[PDB]
Amino acid sequence: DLIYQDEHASLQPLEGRTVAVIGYGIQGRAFAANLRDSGVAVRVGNIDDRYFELARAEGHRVTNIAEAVAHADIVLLLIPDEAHGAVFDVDIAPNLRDGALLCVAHGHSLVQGDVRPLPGRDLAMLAPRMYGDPIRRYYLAGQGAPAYFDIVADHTGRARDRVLAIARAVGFTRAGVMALGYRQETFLDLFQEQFLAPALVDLVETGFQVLVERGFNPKAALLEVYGSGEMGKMMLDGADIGLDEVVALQGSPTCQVGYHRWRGRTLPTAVRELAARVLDQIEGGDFSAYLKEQASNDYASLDDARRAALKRPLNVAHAQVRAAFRFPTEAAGGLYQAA
Amino acid sequence: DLIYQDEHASLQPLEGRTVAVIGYGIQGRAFAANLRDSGVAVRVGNIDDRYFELARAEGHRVTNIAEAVAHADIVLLLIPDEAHGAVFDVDIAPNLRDGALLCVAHGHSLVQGDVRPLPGRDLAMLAPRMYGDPIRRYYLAGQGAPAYFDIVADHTGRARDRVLAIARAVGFTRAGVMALGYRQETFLDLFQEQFLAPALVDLVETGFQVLVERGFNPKAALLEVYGSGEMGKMMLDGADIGLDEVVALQGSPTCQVGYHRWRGRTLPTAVRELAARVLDQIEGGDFSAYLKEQASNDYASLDDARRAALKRPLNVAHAQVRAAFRFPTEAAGGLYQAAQAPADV
Ligand SMILES: NC(=O)C1=CN([C@@H]2O[C@H](COP(=O)(O)OP(=O)(O)OC[C@H]3O[C@@H](n4cnc5c(N)ncnc54)[C@H](O)[C@@H]3O)[C@@H](O)[C@H]2O)C=CC1
Ligand SMILES: NC(=O)C1=CN([C@@H]2O[C@H](COP(=O)(O)OP(=O)(O)OC[C@H]3O[C@@H](n4cnc5c(N)ncnc54)[C@H](O)[C@@H]3O)[C@@H](O)[C@H]2O)C=CC1
Ligand SMILES: C[S+](C)CC/C(O)=C(/O)C(=O)O
Ligand SMILES: C[S+](C)CC/C(O)=C(/O)C(=O)O
Ligand SMILES: [Mg+2]
Ligand SMILES: [Mg+2]
Ligand SMILES: [Mg+2]
Ligand SMILES: [Mg+2]
Repeated sequence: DLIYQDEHASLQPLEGRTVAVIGYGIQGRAFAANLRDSGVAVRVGNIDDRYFELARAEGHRVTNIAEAVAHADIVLLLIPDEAHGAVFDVDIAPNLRDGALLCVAHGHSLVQGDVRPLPGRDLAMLAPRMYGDPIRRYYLAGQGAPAYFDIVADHTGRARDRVLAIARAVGFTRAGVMALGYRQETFLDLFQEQFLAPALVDLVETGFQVLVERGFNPKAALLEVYGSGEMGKMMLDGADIGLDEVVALQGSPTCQVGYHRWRGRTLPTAVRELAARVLDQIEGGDFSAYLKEQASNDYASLDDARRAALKRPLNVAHAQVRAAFRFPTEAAGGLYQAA
Repeated sequence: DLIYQDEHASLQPLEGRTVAVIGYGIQGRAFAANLRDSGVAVRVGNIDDRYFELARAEGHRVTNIAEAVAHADIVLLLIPDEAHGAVFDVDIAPNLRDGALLCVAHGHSLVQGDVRPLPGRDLAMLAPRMYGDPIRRYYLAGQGAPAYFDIVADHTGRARDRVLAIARAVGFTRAGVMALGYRQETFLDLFQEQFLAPALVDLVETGFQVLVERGFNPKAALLEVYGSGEMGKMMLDGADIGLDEVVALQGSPTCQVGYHRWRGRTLPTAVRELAARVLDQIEGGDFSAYLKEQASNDYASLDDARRAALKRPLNVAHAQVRAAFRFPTEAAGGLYQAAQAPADV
């Protein structure tokens, strides 16, 4: 494996260059904020929506996407994946300067051919393994989250150092930036979203529902399965020292004996089988077809799913617990303004 | 529900009283540290092992258990649950002053009858919903983790305000301290440890195993299922705003569409049926009998299981990833030393 940390990257390739951040969403806002604080010239390209106004409110040079691209040496396409094709064809490809670098943060539009190499230009993936708020918070604490990168097309022969310069400016090299093919990244990322995340929340919810059914205090049931923060602390500490090691170090002997009674014994064969079926849906194009249908509406079906999830017993209990118990938080106002 | 925060508790009941922390392990160290920093007279009772020397290194007044109890108004029994019976019979019961309060941090020894009410004395549970390091880190940031409490025996009639005074001094009232019966706490706590924690790690491990079998880069597989910290951040942010809400707020539309394709649909009935089986084993005494067997030869079988778990593919991959990728950590050196705060803090 090729893994790049700060010792393996430099801001030198960004000297005298302008980065156009296309989109000012979860990733775009974090990239724009960290690039600016790292002393990189940055401008934002965005359509006429609330994100345009937010970028203006946070002191950025904001224009339509075509104008941002026409005035940029490096272009980061940080909008939803189903929107890449139309924005690439209409706004990006006609305005991308000779020798300019275009980056995506997910392989999906590359796999589908909605973003393609252009003669005379560079194309890459820099895919963070983290959502925006923590990328921003880590950055300000002198920390970073991991990322994967791939050099898809390199006309200039300088794409690798320019991609890794962006990665250093945004903080990912403080953890590590590993070479991984855009196709593998696509399938791996979608697998985490479609198998692991829903199975994890379904498992937490199953614990909650069995306890409430069996006559346990619903607030206490919600607190134990995640609401206390304990199970989240175990998973985040586990990223540092190992999940079994969190139990060995931090668990009472009562806890450790119970945990090891059931470790490797809790799940039916159906879980491993579902994992394989989800990968079949991803690798074979079935999920990509489903996503295209879901987007064809401005995501009307997703809006209905989001609203329905808030009515589930776990989420009704969440609101009751959160109103009754203070959770440790840090103030987020002004997080994305200039340091 | 009865939920106490800082405005429902005071340190007044600890004025002129001494707290004996019995044990200096995961909970004992956090209780002793937070009590000292809250200005409470605290001493540590411990056997002759490494924890005695750690308590001394960290600046505490340390003695054997009998001596600590004989000189205390409030006694916190923060040693492993299977050890409560012998220590209670030999060291605590003969030395507990008239009107003293004994507290446990888990209901198990009360359920088993290894710790019992004593004439003229108070007995309570104060059970943190968190392990020691976060209790300590939260305390130093002016924050706390939740706890459950129960008043089991109240000779004095002042047990409730003394238990909540301890909870305020240690930080739990900054989140909330809720009344919950010691028997319910026991079964609920053991259920989290025996169903939920191993099922969560088994699921992460299953994701890792299938990805490696299907030809994915093992470091990348390990990072996505937990190693990046992303899934832990989602669970911890989820504690604040809700788990479905984290996806709605922080997920790309691609992520949200994929998540909601399977949300509420991933698990067959065998999972909730196994959860009920674990609860049956807990409620009916089967786990309690297993625990007593396992505590034989000082938990020899658990030592074997711990060592064996380090060599599982997930943990071999963990070591490879953690050597290749830097993870954001905060320095832990001196975390449990006295923490004098400057004017700005
Ligand atoms: N959300 C995350 O934390 C991560 C996302 N990514 C990738 O980063 C990229 C950005 O995703 P997010 O930041 O989550 O998206 P988002 O949902 O936050 O995107 C909002 C932004 O997209 C723009 N936008 C939306 N529809 C548009 C359209 N039709 N035409 C032009 N602009 C449009 C909005 O104006 C706004 O600036 C995606 O390729 C995603 O897969 C990868 C790593 C993590
Ligand atoms: N570990 C945790 O974060 C939590 C633990 N608890 C409860 O807190 C209590 C303490 O558990 P932990 O701190 O995890 O235990 P631990 O494993 O850290 O206990 C170590 C301490 O116990 C003492 N000890 C061990 N065996 C002994 C014996 N035979 N006689 C006398 N002292 C002995 C040691 O000298 C040391 O002071 C238990 O009742 C546990 O259920 C409840 C909430 C969370
Ligand atoms: C990793 S956590 C579930 C261990 C800390 C905790 O809350 C307990 O009840 C215990 O250790 O017995
Ligand atoms: C809760 S996390 C898995 C969402 C952030 C993330 O890593 C993505 O790949 C995405 O949003 O598309
Ligand atoms: Mg991702
Ligand atoms: Mg426990
Ligand atoms: Mg517990
Ligand atoms: Mg994604």
